[PDB]
Amino acid sequence: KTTLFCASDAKAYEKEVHNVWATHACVPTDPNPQEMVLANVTENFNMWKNDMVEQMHEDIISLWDESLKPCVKLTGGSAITQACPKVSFDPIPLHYCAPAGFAILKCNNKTFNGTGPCRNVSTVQCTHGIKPVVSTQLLLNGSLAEEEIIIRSENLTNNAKTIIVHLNESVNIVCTRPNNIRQAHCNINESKWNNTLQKVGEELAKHFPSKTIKFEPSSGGDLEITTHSFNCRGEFFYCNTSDLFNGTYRNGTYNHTGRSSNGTITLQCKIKQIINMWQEVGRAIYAPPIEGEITCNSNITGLLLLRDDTETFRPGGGDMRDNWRSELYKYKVVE
Amino acid sequence: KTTLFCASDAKAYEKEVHNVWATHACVPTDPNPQEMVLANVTENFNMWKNDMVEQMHEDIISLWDESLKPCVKLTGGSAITQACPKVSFDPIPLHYCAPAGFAILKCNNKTFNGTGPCRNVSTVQCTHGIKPVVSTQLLLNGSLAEEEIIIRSENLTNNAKTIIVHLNESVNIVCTRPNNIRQAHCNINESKWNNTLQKVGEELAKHFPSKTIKFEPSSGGDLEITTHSFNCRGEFFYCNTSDLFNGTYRNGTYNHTGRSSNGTITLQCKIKQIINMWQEVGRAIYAPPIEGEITCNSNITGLLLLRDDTETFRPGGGDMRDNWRSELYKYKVVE
Amino acid sequence: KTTLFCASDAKAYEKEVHNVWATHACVPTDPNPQEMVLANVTENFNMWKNDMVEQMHEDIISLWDESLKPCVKLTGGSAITQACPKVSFDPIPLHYCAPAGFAILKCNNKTFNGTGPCRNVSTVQCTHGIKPVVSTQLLLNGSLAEEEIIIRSENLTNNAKTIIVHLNESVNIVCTRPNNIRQAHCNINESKWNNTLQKVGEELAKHFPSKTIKFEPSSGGDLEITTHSFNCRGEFFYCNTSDLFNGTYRNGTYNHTGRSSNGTITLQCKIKQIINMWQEVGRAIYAPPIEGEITCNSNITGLLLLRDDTETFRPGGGDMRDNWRSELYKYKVVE
Amino acid sequence: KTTLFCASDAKAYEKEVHNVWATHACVPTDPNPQEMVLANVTENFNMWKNDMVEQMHEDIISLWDESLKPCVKLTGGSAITQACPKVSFDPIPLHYCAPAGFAILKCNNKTFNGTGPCRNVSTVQCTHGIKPVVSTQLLLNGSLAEEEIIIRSENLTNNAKTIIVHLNESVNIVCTRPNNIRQAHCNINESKWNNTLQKVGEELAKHFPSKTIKFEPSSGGDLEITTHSFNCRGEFFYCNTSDLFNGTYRNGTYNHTGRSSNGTITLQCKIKQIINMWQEVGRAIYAPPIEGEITCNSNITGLLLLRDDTETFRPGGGDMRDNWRSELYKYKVVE
Ligand SMILES: CNCc1ccc2c(c1)[C@@H](CC[C@H](O)CO)[C@H](CNC(=N)N)[C@H]2NC(=O)C(=O)Nc1ccc(Cl)c(F)c1
Ligand SMILES: CNCc1ccc2c(c1)[C@@H](CC[C@H](O)CO)[C@H](CNC(=N)N)[C@H]2NC(=O)C(=O)Nc1ccc(Cl)c(F)c1
Ligand SMILES: CNCc1ccc2c(c1)[C@@H](CC[C@H](O)CO)[C@H](CNC(=N)N)[C@H]2NC(=O)C(=O)Nc1ccc(Cl)c(F)c1
Ligand SMILES: CNCc1ccc2c(c1)[C@@H](CC[C@H](O)CO)[C@H](CNC(=N)N)[C@H]2NC(=O)C(=O)Nc1ccc(Cl)c(F)c1
Ligand SMILES: *[C@@H]1O[C@H](CO)[C@@H](O)[C@H](O)[C@H]1NC(C)=O
Ligand SMILES: *[C@@H]1O[C@H](CO)[C@@H](O)[C@H](O)[C@H]1NC(C)=O
Ligand SMILES: *[C@@H]1O[C@H](CO)[C@@H](O)[C@H](O)[C@H]1NC(C)=O
Ligand SMILES: *[C@@H]1O[C@H](CO)[C@@H](O)[C@H](O)[C@H]1NC(C)=O
Ligand SMILES: *[C@@H]1O[C@H](CO)[C@@H](O)[C@H](O)[C@H]1NC(C)=O
Ligand SMILES: *[C@@H]1O[C@H](CO)[C@@H](O)[C@H](O)[C@H]1NC(C)=O
Ligand SMILES: *[C@@H]1O[C@H](CO)[C@@H](O)[C@H](O)[C@H]1NC(C)=O
Ligand SMILES: *[C@@H]1O[C@H](CO)[C@@H](O)[C@H](O)[C@H]1NC(C)=O
Ligand SMILES: *[C@@H]1O[C@H](CO)[C@@H](O)[C@H](O)[C@H]1NC(C)=O
Ligand SMILES: *[C@@H]1O[C@H](CO)[C@@H](O)[C@H](O)[C@H]1NC(C)=O
Ligand SMILES: *[C@@H]1O[C@H](CO)[C@@H](O)[C@H](O)[C@H]1NC(C)=O
Ligand SMILES: *[C@@H]1O[C@H](CO)[C@@H](O)[C@H](O)[C@H]1NC(C)=O
Ligand SMILES: *[C@@H]1O[C@H](CO)[C@@H](O)[C@H](O)[C@H]1NC(C)=O
Ligand SMILES: *[C@@H]1O[C@H](CO)[C@@H](O)[C@H](O)[C@H]1NC(C)=O
Ligand SMILES: *[C@@H]1O[C@H](CO)[C@@H](O)[C@H](O)[C@H]1NC(C)=O
Ligand SMILES: *[C@@H]1O[C@H](CO)[C@@H](O)[C@H](O)[C@H]1NC(C)=O
Ligand SMILES: *[C@@H]1O[C@H](CO)[C@@H](O)[C@H](O)[C@H]1NC(C)=O
Ligand SMILES: *[C@@H]1O[C@H](CO)[C@@H](O)[C@H](O)[C@H]1NC(C)=O
Ligand SMILES: *[C@@H]1O[C@H](CO)[C@@H](O)[C@H](O)[C@H]1NC(C)=O
Ligand SMILES: *[C@@H]1O[C@H](CO)[C@@H](O)[C@H](O)[C@H]1NC(C)=O
Repeated sequence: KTTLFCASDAKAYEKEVHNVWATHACVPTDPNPQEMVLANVTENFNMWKNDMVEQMHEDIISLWDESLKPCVKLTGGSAITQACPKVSFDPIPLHYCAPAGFAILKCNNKTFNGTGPCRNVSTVQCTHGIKPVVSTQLLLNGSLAEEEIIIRSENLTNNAKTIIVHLNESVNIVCTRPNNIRQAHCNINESKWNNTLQKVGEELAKHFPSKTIKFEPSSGGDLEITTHSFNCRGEFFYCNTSDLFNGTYRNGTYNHTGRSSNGTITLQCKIKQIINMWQEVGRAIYAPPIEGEITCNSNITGLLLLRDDTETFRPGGGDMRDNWRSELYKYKVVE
Repeated sequence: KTTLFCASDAKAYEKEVHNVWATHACVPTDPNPQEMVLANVTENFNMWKNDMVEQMHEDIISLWDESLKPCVKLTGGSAITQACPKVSFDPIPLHYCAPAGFAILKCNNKTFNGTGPCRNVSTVQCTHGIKPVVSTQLLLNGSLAEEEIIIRSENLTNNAKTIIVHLNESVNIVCTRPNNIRQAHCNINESKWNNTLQKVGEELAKHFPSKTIKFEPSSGGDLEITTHSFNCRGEFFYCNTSDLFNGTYRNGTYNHTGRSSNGTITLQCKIKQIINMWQEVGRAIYAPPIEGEITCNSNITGLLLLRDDTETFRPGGGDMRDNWRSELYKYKVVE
Repeated sequence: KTTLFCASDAKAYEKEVHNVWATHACVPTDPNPQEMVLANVTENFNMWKNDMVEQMHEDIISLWDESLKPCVKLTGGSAITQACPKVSFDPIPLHYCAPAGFAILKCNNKTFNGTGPCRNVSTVQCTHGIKPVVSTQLLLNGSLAEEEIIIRSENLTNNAKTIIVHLNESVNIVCTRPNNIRQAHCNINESKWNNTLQKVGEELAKHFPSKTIKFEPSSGGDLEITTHSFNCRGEFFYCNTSDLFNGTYRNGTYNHTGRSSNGTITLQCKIKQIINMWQEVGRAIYAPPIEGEITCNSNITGLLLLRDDTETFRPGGGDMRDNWRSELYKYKVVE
Repeated sequence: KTTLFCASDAKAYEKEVHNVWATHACVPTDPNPQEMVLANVTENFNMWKNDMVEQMHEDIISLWDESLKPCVKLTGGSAITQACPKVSFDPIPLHYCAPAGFAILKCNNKTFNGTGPCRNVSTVQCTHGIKPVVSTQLLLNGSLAEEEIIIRSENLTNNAKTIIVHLNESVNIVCTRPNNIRQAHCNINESKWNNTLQKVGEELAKHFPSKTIKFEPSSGGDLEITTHSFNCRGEFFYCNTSDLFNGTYRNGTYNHTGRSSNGTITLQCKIKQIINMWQEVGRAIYAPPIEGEITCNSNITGLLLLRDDTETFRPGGGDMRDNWRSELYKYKVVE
């Protein structure tokens, strides 16, 4: 254990809130990246017991509390008011770094599921650039897997633990509230979603080799988890995924049961002002949306699922630590 | 430097907030105190750089935070609203104690002014019972000097430094909002205040030997310090002292120039709901006062003064550290 | 996170080194403990991330450095020598206690594994009496589980994580060197060992589907961990467990295949002077053993195991922090 | 509050013990000296409450414990023996450095007494090169004030607080045991000492504006502080200063009353093997001196004085943190 520090390519002249946070919170990044390969050493990792995740989680909570200040923050019977201006919000990469006396070991196995022994490992000073993208159900703007799709989970047997599906080919998603000021929509290409959900069904079938693999929507919870919720240019998008997690993989082949038009799935979305926070147990009230075309052009790079004759997988999330684990699985800080 | 702990006679059954906080934060007072005298040993004390004061200060800050919750708390544009019930509020004595391996040296030189060598020292484990009374200008319900009045200051030649006047006999002040509901008043017996300012002028004259001494009201600043402000029964009293600090000591003889009637000085008071906090920079808003007759009967045991041919002294205070120093002056925690 | 203090009933007249250390380092035990029970609760515990264990670890390191002074201590090629008298050495219980305002919550579910939620928790200010017994492989003189033998592990699937087996009924082990001066031996009743190993195999079989469950001696490494090593009356015993951790649990029955005679397993032991320290990475050299009959009559109360068709368990140990966790599986410092 | 790191031009091939400690304890100094000057800015410093002093203190304690091992070390009833080889001993400069996310502000006021506000401040990453020279009474081989001679004290009215006299012109002292094997002597040119003490009396008279300034020898105590004690090439010199601190500054002129011969003051020295340690309380016993001619040619750069019709000043010291303060007064560590 230690206390890592962050490095970023943030610019002090920029008024984007990730930049403004990182300029006072993190140190300039290193153009001199030294990495030492060692093929004979083998080390053990547990991405689900990684304290880098806790440190980044606290850092990102700080980022949001200093950047996305709500008009009202309701917590523990208390109500906190403050100025809630519209801001320029677009996440930037953050590197996490070990101080003197410590190193970060990085697993070089491209098929590593994030748990157990990795026997090609290198030593580095900082992780790669990580954008702190808060979202659920879908992981956006992450890093793709270099080889095959990877299924990660602390206990695939345990239906309560979140499953992280690490994709190897990105799936583009475009969400837009165009120029009702709270109604929006996302567009996704049905063909790419079809083939990536087919190969995800294959990878999931290998861990469930008399079991049909079904994809169905979230059954219940707060709207933040029953929809694809995320933040776009400052506004809180809640996008219905009934037509996205909706299909069946049986006998090696995927059939999509959700609904398209001219080859595209469109999710209906609402820009909400009352938010159930992820940083703590409480609610946050923001100002109505800004004017004009609000669009985010993101890459789906991962999935957050929960498992329930056959096995059924629904979208999940909510604990943004899982978001940070999707990217910090390779890393472990050693002395 | 060590972490001290508190000890009190707080009762588990008492709804009064000091008792409630002490049942959870302090231990019961040792009914078998031990004190060992060292009459040949001489040790150096400095009441103005005493870590015991910082410790008691933080203890009382959290006492007030857990007990006297305001309806609104405003810190530079940010407003926290909570439940603000009326509570029962009567300060109880607190003893401060060193853990194992540490002791508390107590200077028993009844002449001691707070700084320098003390030659009659002793060793205890805990201080005497100290009521944490939050006040300006007047020190209430403290413990009196044994022989003559003591004048304490970090640096008498520095007019910015607060002077603490430690009285050897107490002046009774009775303060009441009787049964506009925010109007109250305070009665002081003018002959006792006469004699007290007489001999305080004597003792200050010794330190400024012509220089006719002059007592005058506070020059300016926030209402909390320009008045005798205190808390009685939970309500915040602000009482004008322009008739109380109003005199001239000249040619060894005292001269009170404030208005009086039937031998008693009466201070006009307001119960205010908007407060400038002492714990931190900010404002605190409380509920309208409770119904009925609100009375506190206190012993003025000390004065807080500021010095501006002739020397003029005006009531001061504000930094509650000085309130604690008025009682922690004769102690020092040694390993 | 806080600084706890120890309590003991050490007596100042005792020449025994645990007493000598505790009288100077701990406070007399308080004789009316109020276990404030509660019953709508669950709080999460993690015996494998517990600051209590580290503070106890540091205090025991200090005790051993002040009490069991080696003739030589070699640390990083640096050799410091000092007086190495033979001392009276018999561990005494130490209660650990939270200071003023902080509490120790305690889980009373007597099937509680050590990590996860707990449901019948009380509150005290001090733990029970814990004797700091330093040993490997077998835990001695601990507290027994009341109901059933419990298996504790940071992660039962990571073979590299130490497994603690909290036993139920103590197995008496008697270790002696009689009146070669460094040759000793220890007797264990083989029937009770067979019984206990059957129960341990039963519960490890419910934790591991149902492969045959073999017990084998320690792989390799320093003698301190390859043997049951402990300290008795100051002398360092290294006892061979090859005829002890040696059986096969198959068919729901346990078959012991270590050598016995007349119904007793006897381990062969050497008393050593050169010791690989547990407090630090270094070596200590002690004096030749004392004259006379050196024997300890101890209760095996727990086991320290390591896992590698079938699963094999071997005696582990080495990190005395796990010895502390076995009696602080816990409790918890709370405010 | 942070943990600094050192930086030295030490050589990994020099057997000199400061070099050998600094190659395994320090990083290389960098020709990266980016000084940042900020005149608008102005900050508060207190050279007497500066954690850099304590961090350098512990570092130098570590160096001495690893470099000048005594044959015998007596502390608290315990006696520790180790090899005590004669080593090559010559202190080298050490830079102290704030890690990433921290900076070191340095006050560029050349008249700064070390306490209060400084209007010209600059930020760098590391202090200037500071030789950790352990001595009493006279500060050796340090940095010189750039304009006037500076008087430093956390309280000049408290006679117990050490006074540091920062000289602007260095006074040469040559100490030698030539080729009784423990008899040595120091030569100091009497006229430069005459001028140095006259201007020191001038500054002290400014701060004591009557008060004939009188330099007298140290009253009493351990030999370490009643003499100018220091270490030269590994040997512990104790040199008598009764002919050094022995003069009177009256009506603006200084008269040296110390015994002089041929215009040079000669201090008699003993090389001692039993030393009262400065690191902790206890004694340390070293081997007899080496053979040959043992000489240090040093620059007196400051004084350590203590104040008793007049004011008397005697040489003092013995808390090597004051030695560190004489160089670490300019600096303060910031986030
Ligand atoms: C089986 N799953 C367990 C599960 C389920 C739901 C939730 C958690 C855990 C919490 C995580 C706690 C964290 O670990 C503490 O640090 C969190 C509690 N907080 C409440 N108010 N309920 C709650 N998640 C959120 O509400 C959340 O993600 N909202 C949100 C906002 C903005 C955006 Cl853009 C967004 F995409 C999402
Ligand atoms: C020359 N004098 C310096 C001086 C002057 C005024 C004041 C200080 C210092 C502060 C002390 C800071 C402390 O040291 C930090 O811990 C404090 C700042 N805080 C603000 N909001 N301005 C401010 N004092 C108060 O406002 C205060 O006493 N109010 C108060 C309330 C209730 C009761 Cl019953 C009462 F009797 C008093
Ligand atoms: C897979 N297991 C990991 C493993 C393995 C072996 C060992 C550790 C860890 C260390 C623990 C370090 C500690 O955590 C730091 O505080 C310790 C290192 N130290 C060295 N010299 N090698 C080393 N254990 C010991 O050597 C030890 O127990 N000896 C000992 C003496 C007297 C008695 Cl009576 C006794 F019963 C035992
Ligand atoms: C009014 N003055 C207070 C005063 C007075 C004398 C002394 C202190 C304080 C201690 C400082 C404690 C430190 O702060 C803890 O870290 C120290 C205690 N230690 C003992 N054994 N008495 C003791 N000083 C020394 O003995 C010392 O300097 N010897 C020494 C050796 C080698 C060399 Cl070359 C040298 F030039 C000097
Ligand atoms: C991940 O791989 C390890 C082996 O390296 C295995 O023990 C574990 O069960 C795997 N987990 C999943 C979810 O595949
Ligand atoms: C991604 O992984 C799948 C297997 O899950 C594989 O079939 C596909 O070819 C991969 N895509 C690549 C390597 O571009
Ligand atoms: C550690 O890895 C195991 C598998 O090796 C995994 O099941 C578990 O979720 C991980 N985290 C733990 C046990 O805290
Ligand atoms: C996962 O959970 C199952 C049952 O919930 C359990 O048998 C297994 O030991 C757990 N851990 C793993 C598979 O690492
Ligand atoms: C998603 O849409 C379907 C149909 O439009 C609806 O039945 C479902 O309740 C919606 N879910 C959410 C979370 O709005
Ligand atoms: C899949 O989508 C269709 C409409 O597109 C909907 O009727 C159906 O219920 C969905 N499947 C679910 C919710 O399991
Ligand atoms: C993903 O990245 C692109 C380009 O940086 C950006 O336009 C988009 O808004 C991002 N999506 C999210 C959710 O931040
Ligand atoms: C307090 O006593 C000390 C000790 O002599 C003295 O130096 C100081 O001036 C005194 N201060 C006051 C305010 O009396
Ligand atoms: C209080 O002190 C004054 C001197 O300041 C003295 O004249 C007076 O008699 C004292 N009163 C007592 C001791 O009651
Ligand atoms: C210094 O000591 C004097 C008397 O001992 C005291 O009045 C003063 O407050 C102390 N501190 C200073 C001058 O900063
Ligand atoms: C006290 O004040 C005087 C002038 O106001 C000043 O000379 C002195 O340095 C101050 N501090 C002390 C005496 O500690
Ligand atoms: C106190 O009252 C007088 C007259 O009654 C007034 O001049 C003065 O301003 C008042 N001071 C405060 C602080 O209210
Ligand atoms: C003293 O009190 C009178 C009222 O009785 C007032 O007029 C006078 O201004 C006061 N003295 C001051 C404020 O200095
Ligand atoms: C002082 O003490 C009396 C009696 O204990 C009490 O009535 C009064 O309210 C106290 N004053 C303050 C300011 O607490
Ligand atoms: C140092 O200068 C400050 C003014 O910045 C002054 O307050 C302090 O008394 C001075 N101290 C000494 C020892 O000269
Ligand atoms: C050193 O300072 C003294 C006064 O303290 C001054 O008279 C002398 O000229 C200075 N020497 C220099 C600046 O070289
Ligand atoms: C200083 O020393 C010289 C001899 O080197 C002597 O002649 C001179 O008078 C002395 N001056 C003073 C002021 O003591
Ligand atoms: C220094 O020398 C003088 C006379 O030479 C002597 O009286 C004094 O005691 C010596 N000081 C010490 C500390 O030995
Ligand atoms: C100064 O030196 C002379 C001769 O060395 C000595 O007699 C005198 O006592 C000294 N002054 C002191 C010790 O104050
Ligand atoms: C002072 O520096 C010189 C030159 O490096 C050196 O010879 C001498 O030993 C140093 N003095 C001390 C006391 O270390």
